[PDB]
Amino acid sequence: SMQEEDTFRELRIFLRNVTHRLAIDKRFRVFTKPVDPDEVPDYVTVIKQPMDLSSVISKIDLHKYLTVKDYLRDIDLICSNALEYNPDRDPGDRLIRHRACALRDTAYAIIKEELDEDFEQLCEEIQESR
Ligand SMILES: C[C@@H](CNC(=O)c1ccc2c(c1)NC(=O)CCS2)N1CCOCC1
Ligand SMILES: C[C@@H](CNC(=O)c1ccc2c(c1)NC(=O)CCS2)N1CCOCC1
Repeated sequence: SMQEEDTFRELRIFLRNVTHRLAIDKRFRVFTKPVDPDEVPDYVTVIKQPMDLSSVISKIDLHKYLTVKDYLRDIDLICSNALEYNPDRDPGDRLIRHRACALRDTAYAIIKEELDEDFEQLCEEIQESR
């Protein structure tokens, strides 16, 4: 319905705003764009589903997220990709893992404080009805 489309539009506005705040945080610069295969040629064979904050914006605009739960699956994917690709004790790996966990924790904290739980419940019930 039209009222439901208004709900999903508000969801998209909210998600663009959260995503922008993550993307401008200097800690998360490494997550802002797709990984370049020239810099790390082994990435596409290890990481089966690359994800990054620019791709998240593209998916918002393609209406791929109908709930914040589905949005957070892609944030979690950015983080789990980083943990999987950087598992070693080396400081370069440990820095990226720390940033990845900070990205996840920051996204979840913004949503816990700013997402109304009845709004999310409404999105989930619309999604379930289709
Ligand atoms: C400028 C682009 C492209 N850079 C890379 O994809 C990249 C991936 C892994 C490493 C490095 C660069 N750096 C190294 O020193 C080699 C070992 S780790 N970035 C992509 C992610 O977000 C935006 C910026
Ligand atoms: C080895 C680098 C630290 N690592 C990165 O800068 C980096 C950049 C982009 C990505 C990644 C790492 N890897 C990921 O998995 C996230 C998505 S791409 N150092 C930087 C300072 O000087 C020395 C070397």
